[PDB]
Amino acid sequence: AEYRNWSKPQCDITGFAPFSKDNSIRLSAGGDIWVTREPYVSCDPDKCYQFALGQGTTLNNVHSNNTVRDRTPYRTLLMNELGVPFHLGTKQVCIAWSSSSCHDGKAWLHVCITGDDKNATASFIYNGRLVDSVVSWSKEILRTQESECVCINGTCTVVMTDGSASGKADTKILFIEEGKIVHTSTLSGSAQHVEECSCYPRYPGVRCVCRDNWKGSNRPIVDINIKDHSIVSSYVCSGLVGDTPRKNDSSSSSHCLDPNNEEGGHGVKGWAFDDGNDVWMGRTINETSRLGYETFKVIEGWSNPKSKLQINRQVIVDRGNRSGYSGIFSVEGKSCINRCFYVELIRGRKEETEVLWTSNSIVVFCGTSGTYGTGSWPDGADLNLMPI
Amino acid sequence: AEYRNWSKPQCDITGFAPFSKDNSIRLSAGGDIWVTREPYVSCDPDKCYQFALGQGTTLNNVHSNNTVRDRTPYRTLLMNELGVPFHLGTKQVCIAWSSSSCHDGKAWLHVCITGDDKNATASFIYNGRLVDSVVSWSKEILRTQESECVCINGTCTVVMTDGSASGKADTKILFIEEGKIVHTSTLSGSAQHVEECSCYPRYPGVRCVCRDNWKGSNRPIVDINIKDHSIVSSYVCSGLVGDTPRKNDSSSSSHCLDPNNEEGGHGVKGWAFDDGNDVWMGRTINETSRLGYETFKVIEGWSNPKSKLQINRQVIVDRGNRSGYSGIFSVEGKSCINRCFYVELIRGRKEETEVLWTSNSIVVFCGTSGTYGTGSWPDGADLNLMPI
Amino acid sequence: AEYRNWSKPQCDITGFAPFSKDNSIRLSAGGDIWVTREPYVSCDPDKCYQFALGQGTTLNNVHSNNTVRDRTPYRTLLMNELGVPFHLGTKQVCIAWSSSSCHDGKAWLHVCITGDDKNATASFIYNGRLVDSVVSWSKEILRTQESECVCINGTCTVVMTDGSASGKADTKILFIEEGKIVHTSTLSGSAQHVEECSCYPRYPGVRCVCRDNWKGSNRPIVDINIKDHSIVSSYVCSGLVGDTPRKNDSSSSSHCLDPNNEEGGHGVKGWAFDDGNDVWMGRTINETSRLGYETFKVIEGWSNPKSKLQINRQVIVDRGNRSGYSGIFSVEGKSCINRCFYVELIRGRKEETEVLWTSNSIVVFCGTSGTYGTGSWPDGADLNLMPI
Amino acid sequence: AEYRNWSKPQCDITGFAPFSKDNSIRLSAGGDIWVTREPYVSCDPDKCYQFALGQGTTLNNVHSNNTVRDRTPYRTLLMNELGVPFHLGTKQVCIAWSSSSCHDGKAWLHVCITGDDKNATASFIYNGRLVDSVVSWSKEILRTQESECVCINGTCTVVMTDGSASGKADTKILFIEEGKIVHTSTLSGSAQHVEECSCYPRYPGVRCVCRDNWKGSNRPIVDINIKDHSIVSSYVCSGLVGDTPRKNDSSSSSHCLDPNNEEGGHGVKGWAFDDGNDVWMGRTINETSRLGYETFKVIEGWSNPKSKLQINRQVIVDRGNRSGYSGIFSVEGKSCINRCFYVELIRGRKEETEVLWTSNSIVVFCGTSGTYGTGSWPDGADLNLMPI
Ligand SMILES: *[C@@H]1O[C@H](CO)[C@@H](O[C@@H]2O[C@H](CO)[C@@H](O[C@@H]3O[C@H](CO[C@H]4O[C@H](CO)[C@@H](O)[C@H](O)[C@@H]4O)[C@@H](O)[C@H](O[C@H]4O[C@H](CO)[C@@H](O)[C@H](O)[C@@H]4O)[C@@H]3O)[C@H](O)[C@H]2NC(C)=O)[C@H](O)[C@H]1NC(C)=O
Ligand SMILES: *[C@@H]1O[C@H](CO)[C@@H](O[C@@H]2O[C@H](CO)[C@@H](O[C@@H]3O[C@H](CO[C@H]4O[C@H](CO)[C@@H](O)[C@H](O)[C@@H]4O)[C@@H](O)[C@H](O[C@H]4O[C@H](CO)[C@@H](O)[C@H](O)[C@@H]4O)[C@@H]3O)[C@H](O)[C@H]2NC(C)=O)[C@H](O)[C@H]1NC(C)=O
Ligand SMILES: *[C@@H]1O[C@H](CO)[C@@H](O[C@@H]2O[C@H](CO)[C@@H](O[C@@H]3O[C@H](CO[C@H]4O[C@H](CO)[C@@H](O)[C@H](O)[C@@H]4O)[C@@H](O)[C@H](O[C@H]4O[C@H](CO)[C@@H](O)[C@H](O)[C@@H]4O)[C@@H]3O)[C@H](O)[C@H]2NC(C)=O)[C@H](O)[C@H]1NC(C)=O
Ligand SMILES: *[C@@H]1O[C@H](CO)[C@@H](O[C@@H]2O[C@H](CO)[C@@H](O[C@@H]3O[C@H](CO[C@H]4O[C@H](CO)[C@@H](O)[C@H](O)[C@@H]4O)[C@@H](O)[C@H](O[C@H]4O[C@H](CO)[C@@H](O)[C@H](O)[C@@H]4O)[C@@H]3O)[C@H](O)[C@H]2NC(C)=O)[C@H](O)[C@H]1NC(C)=O
Ligand SMILES: *[C@@H]1O[C@H](CO)[C@@H](O[C@@H]2O[C@H](CO)[C@@H](O)[C@H](O)[C@H]2NC(C)=O)[C@H](O)[C@H]1NC(C)=O
Ligand SMILES: *[C@@H]1O[C@H](CO)[C@@H](O[C@@H]2O[C@H](CO)[C@@H](O)[C@H](O)[C@H]2NC(C)=O)[C@H](O)[C@H]1NC(C)=O
Ligand SMILES: *[C@@H]1O[C@H](CO)[C@@H](O[C@@H]2O[C@H](CO)[C@@H](O)[C@H](O)[C@H]2NC(C)=O)[C@H](O)[C@H]1NC(C)=O
Ligand SMILES: *[C@@H]1O[C@H](CO)[C@@H](O[C@@H]2O[C@H](CO)[C@@H](O)[C@H](O)[C@H]2NC(C)=O)[C@H](O)[C@H]1NC(C)=O
Ligand SMILES: CCC(CC)O[C@@H]1C=C(C(=O)O)C[C@H](N)[C@H]1NC(C)=O
Ligand SMILES: CCC(CC)O[C@@H]1C=C(C(=O)O)C[C@H](N)[C@H]1NC(C)=O
Ligand SMILES: CCC(CC)O[C@@H]1C=C(C(=O)O)C[C@H](N)[C@H]1NC(C)=O
Ligand SMILES: CCC(CC)O[C@@H]1C=C(C(=O)O)C[C@H](N)[C@H]1NC(C)=O
Ligand SMILES: *[C@@H]1O[C@H](CO)[C@@H](O)[C@H](O)[C@H]1NC(C)=O
Ligand SMILES: *[C@@H]1O[C@H](CO)[C@@H](O)[C@H](O)[C@H]1NC(C)=O
Ligand SMILES: *[C@@H]1O[C@H](CO)[C@@H](O)[C@H](O)[C@H]1NC(C)=O
Ligand SMILES: *[C@@H]1O[C@H](CO)[C@@H](O)[C@H](O)[C@H]1NC(C)=O
Ligand SMILES: [Ca+2]
Ligand SMILES: [Ca+2]
Ligand SMILES: [Ca+2]
Ligand SMILES: [Ca+2]
Repeated sequence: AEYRNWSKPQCDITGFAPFSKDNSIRLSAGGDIWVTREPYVSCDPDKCYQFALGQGTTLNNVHSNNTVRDRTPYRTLLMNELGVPFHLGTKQVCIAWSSSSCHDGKAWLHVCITGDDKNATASFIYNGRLVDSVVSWSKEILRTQESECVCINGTCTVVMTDGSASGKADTKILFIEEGKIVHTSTLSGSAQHVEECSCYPRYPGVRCVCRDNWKGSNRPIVDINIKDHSIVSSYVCSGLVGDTPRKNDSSSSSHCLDPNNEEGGHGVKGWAFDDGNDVWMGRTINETSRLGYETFKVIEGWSNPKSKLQINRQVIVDRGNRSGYSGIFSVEGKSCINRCFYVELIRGRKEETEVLWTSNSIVVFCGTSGTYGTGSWPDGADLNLMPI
Repeated sequence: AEYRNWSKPQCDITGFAPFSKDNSIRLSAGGDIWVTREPYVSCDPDKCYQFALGQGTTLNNVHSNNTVRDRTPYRTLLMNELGVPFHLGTKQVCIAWSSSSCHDGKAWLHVCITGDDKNATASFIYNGRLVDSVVSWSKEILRTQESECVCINGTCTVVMTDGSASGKADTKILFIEEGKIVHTSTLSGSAQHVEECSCYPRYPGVRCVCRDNWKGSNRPIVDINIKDHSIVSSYVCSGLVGDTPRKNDSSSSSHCLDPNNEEGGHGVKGWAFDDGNDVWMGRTINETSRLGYETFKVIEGWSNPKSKLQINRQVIVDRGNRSGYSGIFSVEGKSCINRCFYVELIRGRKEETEVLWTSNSIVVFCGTSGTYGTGSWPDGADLNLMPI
Repeated sequence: AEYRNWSKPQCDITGFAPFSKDNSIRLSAGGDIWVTREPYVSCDPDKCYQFALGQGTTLNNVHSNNTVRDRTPYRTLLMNELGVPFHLGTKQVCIAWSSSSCHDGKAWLHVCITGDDKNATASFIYNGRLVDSVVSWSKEILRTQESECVCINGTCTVVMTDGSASGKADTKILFIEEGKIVHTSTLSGSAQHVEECSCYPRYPGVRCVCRDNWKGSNRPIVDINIKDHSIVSSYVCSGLVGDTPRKNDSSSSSHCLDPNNEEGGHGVKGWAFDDGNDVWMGRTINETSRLGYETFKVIEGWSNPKSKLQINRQVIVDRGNRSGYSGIFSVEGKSCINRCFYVELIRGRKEETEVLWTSNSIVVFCGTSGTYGTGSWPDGADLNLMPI
Repeated sequence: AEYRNWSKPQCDITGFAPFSKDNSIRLSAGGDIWVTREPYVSCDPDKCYQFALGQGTTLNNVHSNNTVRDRTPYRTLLMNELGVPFHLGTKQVCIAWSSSSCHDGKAWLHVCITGDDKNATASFIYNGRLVDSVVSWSKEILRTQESECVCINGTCTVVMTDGSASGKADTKILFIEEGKIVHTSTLSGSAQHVEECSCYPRYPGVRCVCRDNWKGSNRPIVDINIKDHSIVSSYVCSGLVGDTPRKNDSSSSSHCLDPNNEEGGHGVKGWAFDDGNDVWMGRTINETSRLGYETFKVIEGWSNPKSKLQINRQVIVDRGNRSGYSGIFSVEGKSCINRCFYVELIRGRKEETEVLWTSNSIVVFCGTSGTYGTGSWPDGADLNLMPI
């Protein structure tokens, strides 16, 4: 086994093909299935895995009441092969109410954060063992990606944040070799508020598209230089913006360097990637809530903040159906690196009041250089009929 | 690992021996078992796997109501080792309401079709990754085999159909190397309506026996030339015909080149294979519904459309018990290639009204050059007693 | 991987140590566990597996009513690693209401019999594929060991029986190389009625200790010569006899060559093995029913039919607790071949009327050259409290 | 594969980071989960496993009533990968109401004790086979560690005890090569009562920190010389003592050689390890019951029995939440050997009367040379709402 370098060009992408779907909530009406949220996908050189943060309970279980909360001592990172729903033989790979995972070509890293809000601990687990950990630095909800980290030549990078969700926070980028933190660069450049980064290998570096929870409905970009540890940051130029809430398409605007100051408060985790000067990007369909999910290409969307020329739109989840977090993951082909993305389909509280729980299922699409048609792939559980 | 070529002669077959049975519906009265249909078997060089299309629900689950429908966004391709029933730790290998799978000797291909009726997408998954996809070409329920595809020398072939179920449709044969569509030949020859092909390696080519849903109760044959991509087609000569509905044995007739025009409308998926000039073939026992299942040899049945000389009959499922789809799969021995076949045992709606669901179990027999006796191996669930 | 030869001496045995126990019925009061009977153990070169014949249902399942019957089309051979109870992810390795399994050092053989009483089929499955089969020869319940077969140098042997359970039957010994029946020797020597053999490698041959269902409460011995295919047969000399029913210890007698004619009708599957001129043997404690289970050494018990000198008695299951079938299996050590034995703990009908079902759990002991103490290891389920 | 020697220095430890947590009791309110106690962790060269002693029942199961008892014939040693909760596909690796496990680098040893109180049997299982066993020597509850054993150069050592829990007992240390007892040294040195040792490799030997159930609330130390089989023993000097019950911090005292005679009766399993002349140690927070759990360093705590200088305290389970047994396990890094520890979170009878059962979940922390913060990680099940 050799370390992954991802030193191959990015695949031609004409859009996305369906890849995976676990029907987790549907199964949980007649089965023992974990309550989760903040799911994500990452893949060893052979095959893909689905991760999520458990609420240390199954759905049809008294302990699923009030699983709307974000941080309890009972949350663990779940890990299965992709398409195996989180049943009772699912391995909890660490304790975590915030996490990130990646495989360097030899072994799995996990970055798992748990403990007190005001004094959390991040654990660094590599190859079945604990190799390091760091305390919260700013004593305000140390947190990380909720999607895959990225390793080049055996140096893995991950973005973490400590501080305010609605003010200046303290974001850092760690470099990790075999579970050992070998460096920490602090955030730099024009990105003002950075969270839940969706990162992908862009040889020789790593690129991330994050969530601005403060004053931006455009999404921050973070550029990580793996060799000299330098950081740069900015925003996705595209005039059609990827966060939620946001303004409508006719009213929205963006800026390559600053938050747009348009319904900037709050956000949702999401993703984008460059294709020459164009941007591929997913986003919720409904501008203010986590309803529906779409992907498209914005032509000149990576370089031109006035550009609002979308082509190749796809509905992933129709506008009347709930979506949630989404994020990138990268899969190596024979000749190129593909881009795929998962979407968290959230069900339950607070938005749906028919039940007491909050859970999710997932749907997963992958870059394609072939052709594709249309559809919608929602959660499809009936919360009127579920465990009363 | 080397690519499979199947460059070995076909085994002497004197009939079929019992191989596998999952009792899926019986287990589902006291267990968490998936609702499925369109099951099938395919085997890597070591061992066999059972696939089926899930309805994204378990049987004892509110979501099993109305699982009679064919295409929902919740259907996925299920995959276990043969004889492991589809429990909750079953891997969904892709999203699909129509599929085909095969192993080329190195890795698994899956061909998974999902999305809108009038604009479906076929995804091509090889070795744990998405390598290609194609849109529906005729915008009318792009669909495929519901049984194993076939790979020779690392070129896999699969038959797909788009268009009318009861008129001229647009059938194509794809050639796939490592998940990449490297060619598409369109259907040619005398076969007029072609669906749900049951294909097997017949070195140096591939042979398929399909379902004529339009004007034929005799079954179409499709001959696929793997090297030059040429296609030829015709029908199973045998005067005892393999589709259902059909006429009775005294009234039936057939034709080597054309549909017989005898209760041709509709059909059921099924299979046949040549043995010199004789044909081995399975079929439902009841001429008009999916009740019972039998296999026999028709002597001269491959070359002579007037020949109705059966020998070596076996009852697989007795005439008072429900059957369903059936299909071939091919297993490599030390010196020869064996032919085996699975039978879908369908239970529930519309035919059985005691429950609200529609599911299936499977039974699997294999070619034998030894001897065998008799029996019947039905589903054996009591739908009067099941999840009310 | 090389074929097993078992060309090592038998381990010193001073008695038996506890090895495994699955608590199958206890677990099945709060879990999805298979209904089984006729369980057994066999081991690949690395590790041990537990097999049993399923009733194609779980215990807490409507279909468990009337599982007292021996042959239904829903019975399959179950296979797990030893100590994993038969849950829903258990693999059914073939269809079978009678079976035998062994590993030759390279791959697993299974011998699986199913179908009509008066015309059953035995399937021979090797290395994940069907290689052969034979019909019933005497058209009266073709049946086999219900415990492991034995392979030396890649020739596996198995004992099968067709005919009367209470008269002369037709017993044969098959020789199988890679799933292919390469010879059939018919039973010969003084053994008059032979069933459910418990066989073990006794280099250069195989030795078996069977059940006389007709006129003998002493147990038949069958000696299988693997190279020239010759058979010899006789009975376990020991004056303390191993079948059930039997006479009491003060009244019993035996004979090295003939059935003893003492409560000979019926029997239970069981086992014995030679140790110089002494015999190690297990048996039910209660002389007339399947209650309790004991093991001991009878000094001179292998050569002297008048000898009733037991030493080293161990209670495995105390006399007030149900037992059932038992059988040998052989495990290779660094320098010697060990002998271990499993015991079927039967619960339910007809004997226990509190429930409608018939099932079993297992307990497994192994030869030891160290020391040991005492105890009892029954089923331990409360049938008064179980699934009403 | 080579034998483990652990010939690497012990890792710098500044405290402990969170590693694993199974939420076993929480899951068991809506799932089929085993009733356990006496859990523990041990790891093969690749990855970690969680063991526990089952009560041969699941929690939501009639047979969970009265699982407060310590020794029944239904208890087995459970084994999963760490973080997989004990579901129904969990392997029982042997019969046992007392056990110890370790991997020598090639294969697993298990030491499993079961049978009559006054005549128990220890079975020695190596590499999937029974290699040895010993009887109880003093006929009074032969028992062992309830945590991992230790192997150096293919010689594994384990500490066992037979005799009184509240008087002089007969403790021995066995040496085991490939499952074969190759020597037995009897306990020697100043340790007066020794139980449930927590052992770790301290090249070239093994060191253990045990429980004095008789007259000591300080913990015994046992030093095992692997090459010449010599034993020495004494007590943990530290003035803050690790057993429970114990006196408060202001009143407690200790002694390097003798039991302290302070609430010495009874105890709880626990652990400690040297760091120069300082001791790392865990213990319950509440001085008299198994409530809370803390770890700290006592400076000079290994050499100075008057020293009560703790630094680096961590709360693992807060003082209002139940704890239980805890023990060490050792994990090999690139350059050093790490120390990790698990904590049994006991729920149910006798202490909690809301239910009839007694079970546990686990939480697992590992040595870290990085930094960490704070929290509490209790069981988190609501016994008011659980299976009534
Ligand atoms: C079968 O499935 C395929 C693949 O999904 C569909 O083909 C896609 O259809 C979508 C939807 O219309 C196309 O996406 C749209 O592209 C528009 C581009 O406008 C034109 O300009 C280019 C010039 O380069 C021309 O080639 C082309 O003819 C276009 O006319 C955008 O304007 C669209 O955005 C606008 O519409 C959407 C709603 O549709 C709004 O929400 C937006 O905010 C905005 O106003 C959109 O991006 C897509 O490009 C097609 N892709 C491909 C690969 O062909 C088929 O439509 C479908 N067939 C059927 C029968 O359903
Ligand atoms: C134990 O199990 C074995 C194996 O299953 C059975 O043997 C088979 O029995 C079947 C059923 O009869 C045989 O199949 C039939 O073959 C007939 C051939 O007719 C004769 O011609 C040949 C000349 O080559 C002679 O060798 C032979 O003696 C025959 O007499 C066909 O005519 C049959 O089809 C007709 O009957 C069936 C109903 O049975 C109708 O549904 C058809 O539509 C049609 O009218 C049929 O194909 C089979 O060949 C036997 N196989 C083998 C390998 O021996 C035993 O019968 C069974 N024993 C018991 C006691 O149950
Ligand atoms: C701890 O556990 C150990 C191991 O299980 C026990 O030791 C065994 O005890 C049994 C039970 O008594 C012994 O088995 C018996 O052997 C008798 C032999 O008689 C004597 O002859 C030899 C001469 O070679 C002397 O060495 C020896 O002292 C004997 O006195 C048989 O006669 C017994 O059979 C009879 O008794 C049983 C009931 O016990 C009846 O059911 C029979 O039908 C028959 O009448 C029996 O076989 C065994 O050999 C011991 N084994 C070993 C290895 O030591 C301990 O007893 C136990 N300790 C406690 C306190 O429980
Ligand atoms: C974020 O999380 C970190 C890591 O958990 C916390 O830092 C630890 O805090 C604990 C709790 O106070 C410290 O442990 C304590 O150490 C004391 C040592 O006293 C002084 O002496 C040294 C000299 O070497 C000085 O460096 C240091 O400044 C100390 O002032 C002990 O006296 C303590 O024991 C006593 O207190 C506890 C209750 O706290 C009692 O139960 C005891 O019985 C006893 O009376 C204790 O051991 C620990 O060392 C810190 N560790 C590290 C690595 O920094 C932060 O507190 C936390 N931050 C927040 C905001 O929560
Ligand atoms: C589910 O959890 C909610 C939230 O705790 C419960 O409602 C609370 O329960 C407390 C204590 O019984 C009440 O006094 C409060 O009125 C509730 N608090 C809040 C903030 O709403 C509720 O009881 C639970 N429901 C079930 C069915 O278990
Ligand atoms: C199972 O599904 C059927 C089909 O949808 C349900 O029957 C329909 O329900 C609607 C809305 O309640 C009714 O208005 C219609 O009369 C029914 N439609 C058709 C086409 O039959 C039925 O309610 C479901 N049954 C259960 C027990 O859930
Ligand atoms: C369990 O199975 C038994 C055996 O079939 C059932 O009893 C029979 O049922 C038939 C048809 O209802 C009756 O007419 C007979 O009197 C019974 N036959 C025999 C031979 O006993 C019984 O109904 C089943 N019990 C349950 C609870 O399902
Ligand atoms: C749980 O087990 C307890 C302990 O055995 C049961 O209580 C005993 O049951 C016996 C026999 O019925 C009574 O005579 C005694 O009074 C009880 N003995 C003791 C020592 O308490 C109890 O019945 C069981 N409870 C349930 C719900 O099964
Ligand atoms: C702590 C701020 C952060 C917002 C950027 O909270 C996230 C918001 C969430 C959200 O917007 O859905 C849910 C996430 N589970 C949560 N993470 C944690 C650890 O609380
Ligand atoms: C779309 C036409 C085709 C008939 C040839 O339908 C098949 C018929 C079926 C049938 O005859 O049972 C059920 C199959 N699930 C269905 N496939 C789909 C995708 O609908
Ligand atoms: C068919 C005769 C044979 C007795 C030797 O029956 C066995 C007796 C049994 C018994 O004595 O328990 C149960 C076995 N399941 C049964 N096997 C079959 C196939 O019926
Ligand atoms: C037999 C004495 C020993 C105390 C040192 O008992 C242990 C005490 C226990 C305890 O203090 O919790 C529970 C353990 N399961 C038990 N082990 C056995 C085998 O009984
Ligand atoms: C978006 O979401 C909210 C959720 O309740 C809904 O009320 C609103 O109508 C939706 N808006 C649009 C424009 O679809
Ligand atoms: C065939 O199937 C139908 C199903 O209801 C049944 O009514 C009919 O009697 C059967 N016909 C024959 C000839 O067996
Ligand atoms: C043996 O078994 C039967 C089973 O009911 C019982 O009645 C009888 O008392 C037992 N006999 C002896 C001698 O233990
Ligand atoms: C310790 O435990 C007992 C358990 O009931 C409790 O009553 C007591 O208050 C606790 N003591 C302290 C000092 O916390
Ligand atoms: Ca925002
Ligand atoms: Ca037709
Ligand atoms: Ca008999
Ligand atoms: Ca004590």
